[PDB]
Amino acid sequence: LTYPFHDWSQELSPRYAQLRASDAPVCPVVSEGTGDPLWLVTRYATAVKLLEDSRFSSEAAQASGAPRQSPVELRAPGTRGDAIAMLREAGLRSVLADGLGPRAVRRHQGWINDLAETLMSELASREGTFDLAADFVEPLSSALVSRTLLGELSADERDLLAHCADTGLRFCGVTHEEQVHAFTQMHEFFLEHARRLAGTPGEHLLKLIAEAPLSDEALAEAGSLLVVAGFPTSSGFLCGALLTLLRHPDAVQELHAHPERVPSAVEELLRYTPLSTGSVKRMATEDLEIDGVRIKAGEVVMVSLEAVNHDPDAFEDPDVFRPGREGPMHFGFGRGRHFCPGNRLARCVIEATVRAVARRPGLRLAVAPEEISWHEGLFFRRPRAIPATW
Ligand code: HEM
Ligand SMILES: O=C1N[C@@H](Cc2c[nH]c3ccc(F)cc23)C(=O)N2CCC[C@@H]12
Ligand SMILES: O=C1N[C@@H](Cc2c[nH]c3ccc(F)cc23)C(=O)N2CCC[C@@H]12
Ligand SMILES: [Ca+2]
Repeated sequence: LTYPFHDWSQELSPRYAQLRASDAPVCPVVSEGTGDPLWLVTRYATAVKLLEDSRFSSEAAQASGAPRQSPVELRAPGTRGDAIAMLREAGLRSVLADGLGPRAVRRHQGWINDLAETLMSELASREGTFDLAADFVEPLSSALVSRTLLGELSADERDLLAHCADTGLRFCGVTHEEQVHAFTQMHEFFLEHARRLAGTPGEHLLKLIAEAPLSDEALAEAGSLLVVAGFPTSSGFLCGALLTLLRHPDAVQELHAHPERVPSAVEELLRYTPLSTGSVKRMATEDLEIDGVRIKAGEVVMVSLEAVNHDPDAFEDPDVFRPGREGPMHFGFGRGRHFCPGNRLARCVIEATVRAVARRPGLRLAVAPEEISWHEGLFFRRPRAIPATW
């Protein structure tokens, strides 16, 4: 069985449920991209055990030379590629909390909600249809990255970074050397500009890092991290969440009537809406055992968050979008020590988007869901456009 399963749209591959129901708690696959053997976990209970055992190491699975699911290493050649580790290493946990935590949300939620309303209001004033991907998600996610993470970017700089992320974070669709060069271009951009970006107005995280008590190569790796972790993820997820909402007008109607139910809908979108077409992954740093299956030192085990989020043993009717369902914690931000530190800002922008939609009932797709076209091969699913109208 080769990996990934080429399920580039919101329709999850049937392989995930087939492995979930199989008689083994971990299943062998082979990387289509490298030929590397890998282990794959699809059950919630097993995923909790793996992701909360620190002897399964994320950094070891990211290291140059690890068995891997990507066709190329996710780093500019000659660089370390372990930015968030390096930053927590140098003693910046405090600064990451300031730039990503509840205080950052308090600083930014005002303009984020103003911008979501402004973008939706301009679309509502247009005669004709519009594109929720290009006209709502792209400006909102670009503003999030610029104001809270990198600093003010020109349009051309934003486009270059967006292109680098779409070219480098891929299972297929580009040559290996094009994929590698995307990381080289991004790194060389931040070698030239990361310090410049820190010296602009704002409280964006890259400034906070650059002002804390770092070499240009380290600051450049911080910039590349914020692009790959913050830009295609937020844009892919907001696009997918809008598709989910547009396909559930009864749910939107309930949020319109009961705005206090929006936070529950945000959490259910994170469970229900698929994002990555690959898996979180960890290297066994010694011989380990998971639900009876031996994992030798150096072997890499992946967890599909999509598969876990749709596990019927965890969630009753897992394929139903049900805000306010009462089951366990979703896996949309992961689990354990590597739980997405962007979760506060992500939840902020997701909530701003849900509220903007819930205030304007009647918003609908201008084509059929099957006429939606998907970028093929991205790590993080994204439709090419979302034609919509009132
Ligand atoms: C402001 C935007 C975001 C920022 C700055 C951000 C930042 C990060 C960083 C730095 C990590 C690495 C943590 C580590 O390896 O210890 C991470 C992990 C993660 N992020 Fe985000 N993120 C953002 C948005 C998102 C979104 C929108 C999603 C999902 C919808 C998401 C899902 C995840 C997941 C699942 C992980 C865990 C990966 C793993 O366990 O290996 N992130 N994020
Ligand atoms: O910091 C990291 N953590 C893990 C998981 C992760 C978080 N965000 C991501 C965005 C793209 C991607 F391919 C992987 C990740 C990982 O694999 N990393 C390589 C690139 C960023 C790095
Ligand atoms: O496809 C991928 N997924 C991440 C882990 C992950 C799963 N779901 C996510 C949602 C958001 C995010 F930022 C990261 C992930 C990861 O390690 N990769 C290495 C190569 C493919 C990439
Ligand atoms: Ca190796």
